[PDB]
Amino acid sequence: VPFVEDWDLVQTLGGEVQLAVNRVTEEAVAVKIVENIKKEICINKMLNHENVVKFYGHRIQYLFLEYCSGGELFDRIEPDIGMPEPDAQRFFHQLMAGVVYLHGIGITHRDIKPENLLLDERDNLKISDFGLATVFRYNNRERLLNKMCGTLPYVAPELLKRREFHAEPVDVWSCGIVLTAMLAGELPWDQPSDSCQEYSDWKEKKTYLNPWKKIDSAPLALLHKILVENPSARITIPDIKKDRWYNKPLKK
Ligand SMILES: COc1cc2c(cc1OCCCN1CCOCC1)Cc1c(-c3ccc(C#N)cc3)n[nH]c1-2
Repeated sequence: VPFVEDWDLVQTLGGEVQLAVNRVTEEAVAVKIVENIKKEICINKMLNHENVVKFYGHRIQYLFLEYCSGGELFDRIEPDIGMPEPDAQRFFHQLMAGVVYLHGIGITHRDIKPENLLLDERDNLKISDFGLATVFRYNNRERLLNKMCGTLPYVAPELLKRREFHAEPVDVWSCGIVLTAMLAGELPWDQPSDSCQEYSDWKEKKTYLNPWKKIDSAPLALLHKILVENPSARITIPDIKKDRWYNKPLKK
């Protein structure tokens, strides 16, 4: 069929990311216009999951990826408010399904945040941007990480304190910060350091302060298990799936 290979760039989505529409079929795709690029394409070619942004191919580098019409999770969070608890729980279930998948194939995202969490037409959460992602398990052998990656309010404390650390508890921590943002509409600290008063207040269990005062006791008990400073004592995803609020039936 002629012209099915022609795509029209209609608007900027956020190098740059552009919404491209097929001339013939009117199918929409997101086009990412860019050592690190080669790894991103290689990691993207491994991915196939319902809660991970689809990769269609590559061809200046033009990465062709899934268009998510619901936009960013970031824009569903009302500043200092958050969102209804049942929406946050459903998005958190979908985030865990995505993270379990990635960890299962030995990939760590390393920059989980609401800007990188996209929503399709049915508001299904999709993990996006594997530009900072790396392989932490190969030939069933785990590789400890040492590189500084991520966004300070979402990074786990071990990344700032230790020379080497396990990949999986780092992504679990960033997921607990995303959960905090969804339920309170605010980030708890600039970074997880003892010099940070908000971080020190949390370790001292001062949950009568913001953002914790806005969060119900059942999701707050989950956050007490995720935002644990020692990554060896931090709750794992199999145990998050057993948490009481995680399995609480909720409706608006
Ligand atoms: C439907 O709207 C959007 C769709 C998408 C994005 C942003 C979108 O929203 C633009 C932000 C507009 N906001 C309005 C209110 O507040 C200011 C910003 C970004 C994006 C992507 C995407 C796919 C893959 C990657 C990678 N790597 C990066 C981005 N796929 N689909 C979309």
